[PDB]
Amino acid sequence: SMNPPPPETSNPNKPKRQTNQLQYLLRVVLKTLWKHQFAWPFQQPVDAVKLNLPDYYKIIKTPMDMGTIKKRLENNYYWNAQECIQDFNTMFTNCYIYNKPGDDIVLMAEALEKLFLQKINELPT
Ligand code: NA
Ligand code: NA
Ligand code: NA
Repeated sequence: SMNPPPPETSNPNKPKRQTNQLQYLLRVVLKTLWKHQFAWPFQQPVDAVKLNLPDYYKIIKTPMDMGTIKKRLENNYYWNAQECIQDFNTMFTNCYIYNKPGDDIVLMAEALEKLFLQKINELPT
């Protein structure tokens, strides 16, 4: 019923680098979604306490959010684009698992995911 600690956004042992693809993921993908009108619920870890959702972290064991993603990218936490794309996918999957089809938050996620897939289509090959 507490929130869990947030996902780590830096690790002193994990190697860093910034690929052209990782730059694109921060400067195009993350930024386009971050600025979207529906972005706020996804801009930080789900606060199950403030939202009064005591079963959220009983159901969702791999939480992820764009604030974590953004910090990870800003910190060169990822080694490759696939790691970061996986975190976006996890973020969307979590929302669909926990919520019902037709919920406002699911419609918001579906909107962001459509934009995400469109921008990943232009990831530098
Ligand atoms: Na570039
Ligand atoms: Na996805
Ligand atoms: Na569900």
